[PDB]
Amino acid sequence: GHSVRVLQELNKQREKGQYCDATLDVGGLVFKAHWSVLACCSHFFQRIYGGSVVLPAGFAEIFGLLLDFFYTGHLALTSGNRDQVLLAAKELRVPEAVELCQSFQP
Amino acid sequence: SGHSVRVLQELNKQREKGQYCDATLDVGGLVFKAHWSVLACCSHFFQRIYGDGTGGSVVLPAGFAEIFGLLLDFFYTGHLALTSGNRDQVLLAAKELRVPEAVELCQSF
Repeated sequence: GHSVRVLQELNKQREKGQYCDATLDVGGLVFKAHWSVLACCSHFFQRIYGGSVVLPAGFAEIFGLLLDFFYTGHLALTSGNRDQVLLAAKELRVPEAVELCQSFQP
Repeated sequence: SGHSVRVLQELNKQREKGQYCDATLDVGGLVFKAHWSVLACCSHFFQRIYGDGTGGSVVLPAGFAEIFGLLLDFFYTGHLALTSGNRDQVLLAAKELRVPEAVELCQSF
């Protein structure tokens, strides 16, 4: 379980903003994260990497879910947020997330 | 396996190409690219270097060069190629670099 422990330590790290070279502003919510983790699950983040990134405010409601998924592998889906998460996952080029939303069975 | 396995393998792949790596480890001449975030999870020695100032490149003494890659492979994979011929130069480096999990194995065998 070495990799499980490392990722939850990374997750704990970003909650505290530690070692986080990436700060994301969506709506009015600011999020700390690691570019390296973001690049693992998102083609959009891979592409805009080259300080401070602003994302569409219409994602604020579900951005935390999307990010938790990156650090934990669990996308907090619901019949009520499914279409929102899907739209955000497509735009942010998060392959695994689109698959999860499309296959989602309430 | 699982989600964490896949993410760490990607970060491993990343550093093996110097992508999204914010750390440069210069050990006696051979450099290793890595992620501070991951370095911090396994050793407080790296936590201190990161905070207690060190500009950019981290310069360690050439003594580890030999085994360093192994110790670093362990960070990104959870497995240290503990050979009967390195078991000692690996353990000494683990205690030196302050990597608790690494020493434990060196001892186990």
